[PDB]
Amino acid sequence: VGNSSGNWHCDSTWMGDRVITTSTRTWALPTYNNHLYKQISNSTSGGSSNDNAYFGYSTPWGYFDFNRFHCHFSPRDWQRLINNNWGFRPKRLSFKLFNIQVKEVTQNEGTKTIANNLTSTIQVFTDSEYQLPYVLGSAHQGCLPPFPADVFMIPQYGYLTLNNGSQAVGRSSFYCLEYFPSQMLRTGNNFQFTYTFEDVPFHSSYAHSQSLDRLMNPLIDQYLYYLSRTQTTGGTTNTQTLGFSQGGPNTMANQAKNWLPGPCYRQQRVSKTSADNNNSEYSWTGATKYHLNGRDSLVNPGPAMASHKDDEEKFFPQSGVLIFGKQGSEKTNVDIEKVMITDEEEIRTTNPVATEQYGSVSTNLQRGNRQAATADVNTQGVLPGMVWQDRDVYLQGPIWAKIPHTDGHFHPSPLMGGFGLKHPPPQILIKNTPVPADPPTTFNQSKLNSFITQYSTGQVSVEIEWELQKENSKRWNPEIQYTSNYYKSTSVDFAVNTEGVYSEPRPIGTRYLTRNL
Amino acid sequence: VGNSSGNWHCDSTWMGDRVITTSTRTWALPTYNNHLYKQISNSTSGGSSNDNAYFGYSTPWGYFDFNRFHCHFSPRDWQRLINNNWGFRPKRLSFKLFNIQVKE
Amino acid sequence: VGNSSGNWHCDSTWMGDRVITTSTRTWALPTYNNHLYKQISNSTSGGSSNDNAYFGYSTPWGYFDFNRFHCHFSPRDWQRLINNNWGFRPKRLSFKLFNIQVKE
Ligand SMILES: CO[C@H]1O[C@H](COS(=O)(=O)O)[C@@H](O[C@@H]2O[C@@H](C(=O)O)[C@@H](O[C@H]3O[C@H](COS(=O)(=O)O)[C@@H](O[C@@H]4O[C@H](C(=O)O)[C@@H](O[C@H]5O[C@H](COS(=O)(=O)O)[C@@H](O)[C@H](O)[C@H]5NS(=O)(=O)O)[C@H](O)[C@H]4O)[C@H](OS(=O)(=O)O)[C@H]3NS(=O)(=O)O)[C@H](O)[C@H]2OS(=O)(=O)O)[C@H](O)[C@H]1NS(=O)(=O)O
Repeated sequence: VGNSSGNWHCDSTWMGDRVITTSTRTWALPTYNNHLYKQISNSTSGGSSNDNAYFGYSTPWGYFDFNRFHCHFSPRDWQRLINNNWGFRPKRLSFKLFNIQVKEVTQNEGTKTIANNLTSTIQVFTDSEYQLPYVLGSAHQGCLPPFPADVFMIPQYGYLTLNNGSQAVGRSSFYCLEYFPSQMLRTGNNFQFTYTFEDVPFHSSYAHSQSLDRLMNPLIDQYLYYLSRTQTTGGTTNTQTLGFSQGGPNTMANQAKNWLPGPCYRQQRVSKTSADNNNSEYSWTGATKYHLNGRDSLVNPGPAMASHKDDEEKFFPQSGVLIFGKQGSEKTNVDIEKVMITDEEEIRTTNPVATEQYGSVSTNLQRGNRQAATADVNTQGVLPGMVWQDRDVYLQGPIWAKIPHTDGHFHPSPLMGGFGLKHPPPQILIKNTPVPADPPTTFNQSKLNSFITQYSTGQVSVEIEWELQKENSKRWNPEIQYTSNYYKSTSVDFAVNTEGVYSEPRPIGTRYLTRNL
Repeated sequence: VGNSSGNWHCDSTWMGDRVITTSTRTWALPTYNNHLYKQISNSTSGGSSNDNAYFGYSTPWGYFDFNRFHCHFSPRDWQRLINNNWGFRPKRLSFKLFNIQVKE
Repeated sequence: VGNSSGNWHCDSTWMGDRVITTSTRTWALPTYNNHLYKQISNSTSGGSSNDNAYFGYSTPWGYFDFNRFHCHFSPRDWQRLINNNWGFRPKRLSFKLFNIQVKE
């Protein structure tokens, strides 16, 4: 009661090959659903179409979500990681919950009184067996804020199950979170928890300096021929023939290659200048969307592909990018100066542009009378010989995602970026233990529905150790570093304004340093 | 005062030949009879026939009753016990009372 | 000649983490192709289209095929495996052939 449970550690430590980023924050937990598990469906949320239909449950539990890069790295630390390392991956995590206070608010006569209840507890358990629906990795809100000065409130845990419209099917499951071994904590008690990440590939935080279709020696020809000429060129009567040429420094497009660009699933190309777009509502009609059990879902951000070709910054794939929102930006139909559209153009070297055909394939058998026809390949699954890069990471974006427990998954790297994990950091769930108001003086079999209004607060630390892969570039000229532009501004970037509101002006990725292909 | 007395264990463990079902709950105890032992009879409850006649005492004490199968088994655990076993019987019990608060 | 070669084992054993399903059966083997290897083709089977065309050989040999789940599991054993386990895979196999009689 009169002794702190922990201290405030919120700094990074660089040990050459690794970096340990600690981050403490203050949280607040209200009582959700008034301590009840309520069944929710698309009909309770005000009904919807069949594509938006759902069936799940709300629970009285809140959960901690530190699955974003800005909860761990400061804008400076991120820049020191982005400009010097070629890859990075997390090694171990260490979550701690302390300095717990369970305040009891009693609203009597318009006058609000908040007093601490020293004997009240909170339950907090971590599902280490992944027996509960994993909700993190869906890019939801409620993360430790990016700025350490502010306090956040803990999001409410709710899960979904199978549905047939707004109804439940036979296999729909109901999970009671009270059926797990929680750990009651009064003020004075603390919660410590450690976790060590499985072996996941380093995140390639570099761009390639060579294009996958220009990996030859521009001074030498090949010893391999290709159909160069099919028709004797002129006379007056040019006829059918067969001429073969050797690929050379002038026919780089016709040369023979060993590899192919990564897979594709074509996207619609919209312009940031609305005057260049067709005047129709194609936000849903012209979108690329997978079909699953009769209902359509937006492929967004979809698999990994370049945003635009050379010199076309104005164009972005309709769904193929991560769009973050500037500070304070609303929720609905916000305009384009209220969001920050990421630019995945550094992978145009290996991955095909999201808004263009993958290739062209012959669709018939040319003959004396039939001539050579060809089609455009919009969707192209992997093939032996393909090579591609994964989506970037974004200091504001997600860190990991749980690889779904299926018996088949190809290249389980999350489409939103990050590290795909089969055993991701577990979900730390926490709620305020109910404290009933004065019960009747005569026995009533009915469950007590009157409770003492309370909420808890306290601090939370999260230490993560990251393994780095230092850059050993033997390049001669200088590289492209991330730098704060030297020009004078009204307010510093990644700093608080004159009202104390912290804001991240732009989305920072990792691909700055270059490397050969 | 500033330290919990116990934790929340409410799950079953299956060890092949036995199953241990734990179940934690939160209770509330009011003051009964205003701390008095009162003599009760069928006449105090508003009289009755001779078949419903009685004579007993009310006490200020409450009592814990976990004598029902649903206090221990969840509908799923009960189904896993009902579909696979031919018989079952209880072996040992372990009651615990903690995190006590006496509000005024 | 006057002594059996083996016994009839045809039951399953559940050891918690694994199940051993034994299954004995009686077979009969006739003489195929009259002891000859004959070349067969779609034309010998009465000709066909190009999609059904083939070329292979018939042999005088028979072969044992226990590649079906019902050769090992009984409808009850299969239900006891289907309702309680999340996955299963085979670990080892043990084939035995006995009590041979060559009737003429
Ligand atoms: C939409 O369908 C319609 O059009 C399509 C094509 O148009 S499209 O692509 O724009 O959609 C037609 O489909 C194409 O043509 C089909 C067809 O004509 O039947 C068919 O062609 C393939 O098979 C044909 C017959 O082959 S056979 O082995 O079954 O006989 C074939 O044409 C025949 O060529 C042979 C040949 O050149 O050998 C001819 O045989 C003659 O010569 C042989 C050898 O000559 S030699 O000198 O003696 O050595 C002799 O052995 C033979 O006795 C002799 N026959 S004889 O009767 O003239 O005496 C034969 O006569 C020809 O009919 C096609 O080859 S080709 O030579 O015509 O180029 C062959 N395809 S190919 O070789 O890859 O070109 C296919 O289904 C299809 O082929 S395609 O090239 O991909 O287009 C479709 O039939 C038509 N149907 S419709 O809409 O209902 O009218």
